[PDB]
Amino acid sequence: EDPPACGSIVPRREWRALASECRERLTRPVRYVVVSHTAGSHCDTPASCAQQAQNVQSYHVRNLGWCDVGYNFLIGEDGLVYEGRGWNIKGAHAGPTWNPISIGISFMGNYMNRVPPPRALRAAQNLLACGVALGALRSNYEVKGHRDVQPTLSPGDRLYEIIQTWSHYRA
Amino acid sequence: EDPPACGSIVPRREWRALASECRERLTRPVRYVVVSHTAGSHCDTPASCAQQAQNVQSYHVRNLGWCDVGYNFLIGEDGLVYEGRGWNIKGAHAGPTWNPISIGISFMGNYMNRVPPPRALRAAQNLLACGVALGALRSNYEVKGHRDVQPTLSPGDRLYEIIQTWSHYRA
Repeated sequence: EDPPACGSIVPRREWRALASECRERLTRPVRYVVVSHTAGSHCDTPASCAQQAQNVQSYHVRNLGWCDVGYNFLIGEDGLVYEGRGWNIKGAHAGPTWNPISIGISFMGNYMNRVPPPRALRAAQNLLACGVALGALRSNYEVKGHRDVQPTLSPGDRLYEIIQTWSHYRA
Repeated sequence: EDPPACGSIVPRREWRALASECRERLTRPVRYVVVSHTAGSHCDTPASCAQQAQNVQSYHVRNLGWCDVGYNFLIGEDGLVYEGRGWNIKGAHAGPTWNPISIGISFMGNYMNRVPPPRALRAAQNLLACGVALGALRSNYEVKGHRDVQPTLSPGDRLYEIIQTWSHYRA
């Protein structure tokens, strides 16, 4: 209802989220940031992307039995960031090694043969700064591709080549 | 050499902006911020908003013969900031008293009957703290309504009513 934080981040409630049940929390400041893709439906507007946020959560919650959507945060091709578990709650995105020691951000869509727009890329890099600001992220935080931590195609071939160029990226 | 940026803003190049002919600079840091509306057509998509910025810039340049779009920054219902004159360049939005000592933020639309969606309000508010971060605005900056410093409905009653509630607003 009332958000005055960085990253013009769409709040759980603005995208009609179901409430988290998650309790495990991250020991801050976190060092690792894991970039993924939903491998789900792409969305270019905030109407579409809020619905799409709902869809990802619903599947993780109703279907996979999870306490909440698995991603710390979700990025839409509308250029907005979507709050999931947020800065404090341990995510479920990178398996047991990398879930507790990292934050996971997920681009909404499959980027194997697509590239995401600059706005979405910005929204992401902005998100990371905002996290270091709030001391959620270590100043010298490191960025990993989902596929650098787990055997997956996530975050997609095209998106993966983008993030290799980032100053904070480590393979 | 200066370290990394703040905020997420749709650059001029990206919303297909004509080049600026403006040379007059503002004196950093800037004490004031004036909030207007376009009293124009609104847009809830990155795609339609990028067009509306064009249309506003266009009218300002082509019909009014201004050096650029008047406002330093524009806000889309899409939840994105759209770059105008930016931080360092005096603008054309609040007349000669106010134009030399203020940043002018317009919301793309007409907020007389409609309200702006929270993603808009979030963007604007975040932008302002970026200004502070960067040292473009003063830490003790001050937000003003357009109607507060000229005889205008702008930024519109609904929006006016809202911006009054902000922490930095001084009638």
